[PDB]
Amino acid sequence: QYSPNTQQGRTSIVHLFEWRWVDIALECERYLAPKGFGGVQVSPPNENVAIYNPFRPWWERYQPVSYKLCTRSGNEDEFRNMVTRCNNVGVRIYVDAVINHMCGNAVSAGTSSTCGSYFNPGSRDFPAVPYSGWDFNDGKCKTGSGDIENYNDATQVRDCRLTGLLDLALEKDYVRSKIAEYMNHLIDIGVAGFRLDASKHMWPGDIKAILDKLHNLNSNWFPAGSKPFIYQEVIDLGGEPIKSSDYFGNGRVTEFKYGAKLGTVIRKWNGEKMSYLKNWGEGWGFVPSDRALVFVDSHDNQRGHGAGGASILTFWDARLYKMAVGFMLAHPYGFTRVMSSYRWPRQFQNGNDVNDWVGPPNNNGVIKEVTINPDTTCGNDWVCEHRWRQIRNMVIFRNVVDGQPFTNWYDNGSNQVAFGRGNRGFIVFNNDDWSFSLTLQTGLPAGTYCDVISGDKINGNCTGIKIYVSDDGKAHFSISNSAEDPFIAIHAESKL
Ligand SMILES: *[C@@H]1O[C@H](CO)[C@@H](O)[C@H](O)[C@H]1NC(C)=O
Ligand SMILES: [Ca+2]
Ligand SMILES: [Cl-]
Ligand code: NA
Ligand code: NA
Ligand code: NA
Repeated sequence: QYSPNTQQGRTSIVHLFEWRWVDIALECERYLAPKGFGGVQVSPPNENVAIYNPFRPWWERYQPVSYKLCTRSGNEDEFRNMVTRCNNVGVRIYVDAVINHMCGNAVSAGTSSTCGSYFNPGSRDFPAVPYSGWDFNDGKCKTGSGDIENYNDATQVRDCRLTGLLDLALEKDYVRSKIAEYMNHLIDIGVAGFRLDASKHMWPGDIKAILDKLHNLNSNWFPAGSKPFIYQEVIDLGGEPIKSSDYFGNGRVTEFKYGAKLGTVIRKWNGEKMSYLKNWGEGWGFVPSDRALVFVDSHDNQRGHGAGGASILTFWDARLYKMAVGFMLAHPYGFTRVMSSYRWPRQFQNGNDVNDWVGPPNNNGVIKEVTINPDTTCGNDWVCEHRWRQIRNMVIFRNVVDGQPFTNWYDNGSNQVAFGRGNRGFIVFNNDDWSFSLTLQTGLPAGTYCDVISGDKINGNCTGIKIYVSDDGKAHFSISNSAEDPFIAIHAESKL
C-alpha cells in the first residue's frame, strides 16, 4: 500500500483536477511520459449528483449517486481507454475514491445525476448500487442533528454525516463488498492506487476491512503481487483525538501540515523564515516520510475549502508558489503530488472567495478540452502548473536525485538557503529582501551546469543561467531579490 507503483525513476503524481479522460490520455502520451511524471490523480470517476445551484460546482463530484464510471470527465469506455493508454507509456492512474458517503441528505430525489441514475436521498435509496436505508449510519450516529458537530468526539466524526453527506455503514460486509466491487473493477482495468477521500471520517478498521478485499494490481502491467498504492485523506493539524498515525496500517496519509507550514515560512508569517527549514520533515511534527503524501496545495485548500488555511500558496501566487513547489520537489521528505488547476473568477469579499464553488472551464456545463498552445502552456483557462518550466524541471530534478541524501545545507540565518542531494543535485533559494551572491559547496562533479529554473539544457547548451562547479565542488551563485524566479537548481542531467 505504501509504494506508488510508478515505473522506476518516476517520483511524482500530478492532480489533473477536473480533466476529461480523453485529455488525460493525450497528456500521458504527449507530455507526462516524456517528461518523467509518475502518474495522475484523477477526479472521482463514479457517477455523482448534477448540481445546478450553484451551477455545476467542482464539489458535486464528492456526492456519489452510484459507482458507474460515468461523469463529466467521460464514460466507462473513455475511462478505461485513458488507463490503458497511460499505462502503456508508463504513467499511472490513481483514483479519487469517494467511499465514505453518498450525496447530501437534503438533495432532491430524481435523476439529476451525471449518468441519469435515479436516487432518493430522503428515502436513502440509491438503486443503481444498490444501497438502501439499511446501508447508512442514521441509527448509529448519536448527535442531535445527525451531522458531525464536535471533532473532539472521534466516534461521531466517523458515524455521523460530514456536512450532511449520507454516511455509509462501512462496518457492514454488504457495504464493504459493494465498495470493493467498485475498486476491484478499477484495479483490474489498470489503476495503480487510490486517494481515499474523507478517511478521517472512516474507522481505520473499516478501511482495513475494505482493503482486505482488494486485488493485486493488473498482472499485465504490474509485477506479480503488487498492491494498490493507498493514500488516505486525513487533515490532522494536531488538536484532535484522531491522529493521522492511526491510519498507518492501511497506507500513506496526506500530510496537510506540509503545505500549511511551507506556506507560512515562505510568506514569512509569524517571524518564520527559510533558515528554519534545515530540519524540514519529521522535525516539524510531520508524519514519517515513508507514510507521507505531500503537496504545496490541493484542489480543496487552494480555494480555502479544506485546511492549511490562509497560508496555502497556489498558482495565484505564481512567484512564491514555484519556489515552494521547488523546495518540495528537491527535498527528500515524502512522496510528492503536484497540483494542476483551472482558473476561476476568484472574488474576495471580507476575506473570502464567493466564487470558490465554481467548477471547471465549461460550455453549458460541458467541461472544456485542454488546448495546448505553441509555447506548451494551456488554453481554455486551464492553468497547467505541471507544464510550467520551473515546476516540470523540478519534477525531473526529483527523478534525477532519487535516493540521494539531503546534504550540504547552507543558510544565512534568514531566507537565503541551499542544499544538495548527494552528488546528483543542488538547489539555492533567496527569499530575503536583498541579493544573494556567494560561493557554495555543491557536492557536484566539476563542470558547467544549466540552471533548470531560468532555462533548459538544449542540444549541448543552456537557455538560461549557467553554473560553473570547480574541482572542489564549489560554485558561485548570484540571485537578485528581484529575480523572476529567486531560486536556482542544477543536477546531473543538466550538466553540459
Ligand atoms: C552550443 O551553441 C553554440 C552557439 O551559441 C554552438 O557553437 C555550439 O556548437 C553548440 N553546442 C552544441 C553541443 O550543440
Ligand atoms: Ca463515516
Ligand atoms: Cl488531498
Ligand atoms: Na517497482
Ligand atoms: Na474531503
Ligand atoms: Na503486502
